[PDB]
Amino acid sequence: ATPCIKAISPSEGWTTGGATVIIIGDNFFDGLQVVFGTMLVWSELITPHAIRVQTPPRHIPGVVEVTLSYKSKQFCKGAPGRFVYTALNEPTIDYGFQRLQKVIPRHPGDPERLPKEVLLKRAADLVEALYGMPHNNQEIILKRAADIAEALYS
Amino acid sequence: EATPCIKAISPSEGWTTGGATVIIIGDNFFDGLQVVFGTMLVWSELITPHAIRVQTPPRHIPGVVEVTLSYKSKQFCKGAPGRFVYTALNEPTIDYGFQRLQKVIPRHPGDPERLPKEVLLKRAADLVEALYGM
Repeated sequence: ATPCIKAISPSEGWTTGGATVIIIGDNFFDGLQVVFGTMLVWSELITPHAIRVQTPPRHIPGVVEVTLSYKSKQFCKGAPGRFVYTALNEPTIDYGFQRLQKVIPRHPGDPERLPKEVLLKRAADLVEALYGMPHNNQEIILKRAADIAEALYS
Repeated sequence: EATPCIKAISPSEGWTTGGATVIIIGDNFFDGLQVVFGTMLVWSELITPHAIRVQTPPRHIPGVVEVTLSYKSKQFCKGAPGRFVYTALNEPTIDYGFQRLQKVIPRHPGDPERLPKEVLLKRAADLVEALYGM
């Protein structure tokens, strides 16, 4: 029997993506994929009734229908989930961390998920290391970072 | 028999300030089956026979708490409980990281004398991502 979607938690994320979401339904299995509108993402299989995905980025805020796909075949077109994308405005403590989890480099032999303290440590290291640079590298990095910031928050 | 159990918690972490929505994933749930965080009864709600929606309580102290289920004084999952981890913004480990960053973060026109933790993280991340390929 085919995979179905019964609930999505959370049912709402930032347009920048990267948010962990739990898809709850029936008949899930390994290698299944989740469709956010038209965007495919892969999913980690928790149990046959729960699947874990990371929200893909979307350039426009609003409702998207959520469906499932295996090997380019689509399920749930008749009973879709709904996920909502919102525009990110004010940064938050929780977002800053999710963000750091993605961008912070991992020394060999780390856990799959770095503890908040490590992130803050490594982050501190690299930002200090930037201050002691040829300035030619500094102007570029700061211009880059300013571009990144301008694109996420508006 | 049809005895309740917990395969996973999502997320498995939260702040001591509480309020987080968490999904409890397992088999054999039903209307009225209740969720316990240590010994406190948390607000729960059935989604399907396989997923319960809870909302975390505040906690005075960080640490791992065992999550169990219970119905009519009878208590399940004591053998192999779910484990939710509470962390606080004030663990020395965490607060140190923040101070370091507070001094290392560049200042723009119109900045407070101390930068909100959100701002430290935002800028930190932006600079760390920009450091790629370099």
